[PDB]
Amino acid sequence: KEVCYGHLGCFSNDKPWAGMLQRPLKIFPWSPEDIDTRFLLYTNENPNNYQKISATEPDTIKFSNFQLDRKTRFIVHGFIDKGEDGWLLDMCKKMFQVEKVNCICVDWRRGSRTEYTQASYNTRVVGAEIAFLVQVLSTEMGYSPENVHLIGHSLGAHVVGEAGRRLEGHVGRITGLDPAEPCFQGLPEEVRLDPSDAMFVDVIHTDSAPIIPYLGFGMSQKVGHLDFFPNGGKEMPGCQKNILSTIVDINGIWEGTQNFVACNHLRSYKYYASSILNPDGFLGYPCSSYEKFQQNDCFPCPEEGCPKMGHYADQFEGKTATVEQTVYLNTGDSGNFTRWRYKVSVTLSGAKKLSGYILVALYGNNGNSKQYEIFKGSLKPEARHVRDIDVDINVGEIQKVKFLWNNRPTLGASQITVQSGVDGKEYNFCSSDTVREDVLQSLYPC
Ligand SMILES: *[C@@H]1O[C@H](CO)[C@@H](O)[C@H](O)[C@H]1NC(C)=O
Repeated sequence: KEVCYGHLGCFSNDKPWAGMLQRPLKIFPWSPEDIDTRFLLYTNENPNNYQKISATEPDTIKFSNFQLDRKTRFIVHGFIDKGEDGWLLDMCKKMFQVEKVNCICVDWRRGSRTEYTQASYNTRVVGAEIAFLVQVLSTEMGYSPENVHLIGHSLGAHVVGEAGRRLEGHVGRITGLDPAEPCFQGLPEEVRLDPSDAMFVDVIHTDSAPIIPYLGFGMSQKVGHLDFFPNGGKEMPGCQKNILSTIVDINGIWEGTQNFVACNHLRSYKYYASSILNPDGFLGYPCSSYEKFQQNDCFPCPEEGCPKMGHYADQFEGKTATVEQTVYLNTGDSGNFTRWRYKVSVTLSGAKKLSGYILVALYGNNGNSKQYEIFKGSLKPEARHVRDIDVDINVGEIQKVKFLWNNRPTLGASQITVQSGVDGKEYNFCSSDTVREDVLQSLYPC
C-alpha cells in the first residue's frame, strides 16, 4: 500500500521498504507536517541566527543570504546525545573559518524523537524534503546539484542517502557519519545509503560493532566510494565501550530509557569537525584490511596520494575509481584527534646480543616527538626492525632522530630511516656510537 504526500510523492510499505527481516513492521512514514523538517540556513554573514528556507515558498530563499556562487552543505542529525543539540551549527562555524558556504542545518527532531522504527521510516520523508529543495534550487534558480554536499550522521546518513536516490545520484557529494545499522544494514540499496546515491560518497565508520550483542549503532557494511575505518571502526580511543549485553532495546537506546555510551557513535562527526581545520592530521591509507595496516603494510601513501578523512576527502584522486574502498588510519583520544604516521626502520649496532626494548624519537623543524617503541625481544647487532608509528605531532622536516634502549652493556642504531606517509619521503640518519641503557643516542643526516 502507499501514502501520498502531495509534492513529495508517495511512500509504499511493501518490500523492500517494510516487511523485511530488518524492518518487519509495515507502518508508513509520518506526514511531512508531523515530521516538521526545518531547513535552517547559516552563512558566513549570518553565523549566529538562522534564516529558515522553504522550497514551497521560494521567496524565503530569494530574500535570504543564500549565495548562488558558493557551495552548499546540508548537515543532517540522527541520534542526539544530551548536550549535543548544537553540533550542526558548531560544524557550520568551523567550515566558516575556512570557506564561504551556504550551511543548511536540517532539523527533523519532531520526526526523529519517536519510536526507532518510526524515526527510521520518517527518514524517507526528510530525504524527500531535501531532494525537493535541491530540485527547486536547480530547476528554478539554475543552481546545479553538483554544488551540493549532504552530510548525514546516524539515521541522518540514510536521510541523505534517500535524498540522493531521488536526485538520481546527481548530488555532488554525500558524507555518511557512522550510518545507523538497525533497520538498514543488509537491505537493498534503494532503502539505504550506498555509493550510487551521489557522484561521490565518503563514509566514516566509528561504532560498527554489531548492535546485538555489542551495542554498536553504526554500520559495518561498506556503503560509499570510500569507507574509512578510523582506529578499526569499532572502538575509538577515549570512548568507554558499551556493556556486551541482551538485545539491545534498540528503541530504549534511541529514546534514552536504556543506558548507552554514545561516544563511539558520535566520534564520526567529532572527527569530521576536526578534519575541517586539520585535514593533514587525518591521512588515510587504502588497504585490504585493518590488521594488514596494523602490521606495517599499506604504507606510505599510494601513488594517487592518501585520501584525507573528512572534509577534504573530495580532493582524493581515486575517490570514485571503484566503490567500497577500505581506508584505515588511527587517531588520538581527545582534542584534535590528529595523528601523523611514520614508518621507522632501525638497524642495530653493538658488540653484544641483548634483551629489551628499542625506542625512537623524531626531531624536526616543527618540533619533536615522544619516544615510540619499535621492537621488543632479542636485540641483535646488525638486525633491522620496522614499525609504523602514529605520532601526535607533525615534526616537519626531520633533522635528526634519537635512539634509546632498555630492559653495563651498550647498544646502538647505526642507521635509522623514517618515511613520511604523505609522499613516501625517506629520511636517513646514521651514527657509529652505542649507548648504555636509558641514554639517548642522537643520529644525524646521512
Ligand atoms: C588543534 O587544531 C586547531 C585548529 O586548527 C589548532 O589551532 C591547534 O593548534 C591544534 N592543536 C594541536 C595541539 O595540534
